[PDB]
Amino acid sequence: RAEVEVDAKTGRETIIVHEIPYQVNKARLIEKIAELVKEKRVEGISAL
DNA sequence: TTTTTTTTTTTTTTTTTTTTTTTTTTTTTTTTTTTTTTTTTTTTTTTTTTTTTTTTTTTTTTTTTTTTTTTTTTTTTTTTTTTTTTTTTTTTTTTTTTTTTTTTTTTTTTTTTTTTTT
Repeated sequence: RAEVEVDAKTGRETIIVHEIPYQVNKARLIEKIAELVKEKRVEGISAL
């Protein structure tokens, strides 16, 4: 369960993951996202 | 009772190999330096009515040099073949899940002994 929050003051967008699937480790999920960002397999991510 | 044959581990130290300490080259990483975006206000630029004298298009006619034109022979175009690259099925390998089998390490505290350095 995630939403693309859109700022009102500026046009920048931030994705917020409210919930996570079952039997998924959050630390490994964040590490995998960081690995994809470093390898440029997923584009558009600014921060994490 | 004396004397004779044979067997191996040691005096071994040297040759071969292995193990363990080393430091050149392409791939990371922190720094400074240059591209981007948002506000203030500011003289400055720029949008929109009115008048005006202008200078280019439309009555009409003229020609000549680009539009007609036909035809020879080139030469770009197309065909077949083969190589190089791109891209996707296929396979392999690895990781995570939850109950099982196995293990392995770092320090305090005192007192006494080995074990090196001066």
